[PDB]
This record gives sequence, structure tokens and C-alpha cells, in this order.
Amino acid sequence: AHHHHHHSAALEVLFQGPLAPYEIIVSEDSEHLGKSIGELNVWHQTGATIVAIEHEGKFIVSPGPFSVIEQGDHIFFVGDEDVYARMKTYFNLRMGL
Amino acid sequence: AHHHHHHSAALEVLFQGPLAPYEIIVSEDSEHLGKSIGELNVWHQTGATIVAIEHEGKFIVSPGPFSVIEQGDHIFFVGDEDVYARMKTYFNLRMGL
Repeated sequence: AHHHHHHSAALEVLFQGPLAPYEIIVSEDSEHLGKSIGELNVWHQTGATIVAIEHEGKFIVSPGPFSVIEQGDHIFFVGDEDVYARMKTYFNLRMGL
Repeated sequence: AHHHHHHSAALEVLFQGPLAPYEIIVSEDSEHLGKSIGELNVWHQTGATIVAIEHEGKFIVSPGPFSVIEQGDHIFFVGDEDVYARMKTYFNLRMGL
């Protein structure tokens, strides 16, 4: 939690529980990327909100809609387990052949 | 952290540290709202990524770009302390009169 910002047991439960980030290392051979989070319609496709990216050893909080996702990037996001499943299919596995 | 998803000390540091959410209760008299996160250009304006909203007692993870912000809503977001300051100015205080 952030020092000198309000604290409570209830807030901590949320921060630690339903808001705990998920993470997925994008495959090195994912070919449909090199495009912005905005262009990729991530929330529409998966339900996820991306909160951070690690790109070539650099961790970026709040990448925003104009950041690009490249193969190999490590994506951090909020959601639930079903969002995770959709993120796995969208970034790595790919429906169809 | 999420059970059966990968864990490490380094990941925990990130989750607990730079990714810890901030939160701000939107003022009840903020008059420029009732508009979607997308329309409000939140990242452009503030640098923030909204991860959750509490609206009239209901907490919503990953509200996404099509959710509306209304006066009184509780917004949760990632960023840094400067993002917090910009969020405070954008949602509540308002530059100018």
C-alpha cells in the first residue's frame, strides 16, 4: 500500500485479492503483434486491463493504450481466471491453426 | 498472488510495490462526468490505468474503456505518485475556477 494514502482492512483485501495482477510471457513466435494495446482491443477481446509490460528487461507500469506489444513481452493485467484464459488464447495459443 | 500461477520473490516485489493500486473517491459534485473512461482519455490526461471502480456499493474489476465514471464513484488505478496528483486534479479539484 501507499504511504500516507488511506488504509483499511477492507481496502487491503481488495488490493491483495481480486486486484492481484495476473501475468503471461507472450510467446516469442506470436506473429500478429507489434501493434498498440488500443489497436489490439484488449479489453474487448479478453476482459483484461493491462497494468504493466516488461520489454527486453525494462518494466513499465501503466503502459497505456499507445504502447506496443511485441513477441516475448511479459504482460501484467487485472481480471479473473477466465480473463487469464482468454489472454492466453489471444496472445499465444491462437484459435484455429 | 494467484494459486497455481508462477510465483517468485521478484514477482511479489512488483505486485506489492510499483503495482500496488492507488484509489481516489470522485467528488459528489464533479460535474464533467457521466462519460466513459475512453471518452475521458484517462491515460492521456493523467498517466493512470484504471483497474477497478466501486459504484453505489458494487466493486467492479477491469471496468474497461466503456465504463462510465459518475460523481461519487471510487476509482482504483495503477501509476505513480505524480499520476495520483494528476488524477486528483482531473476528477475532483479542476484547474481554473
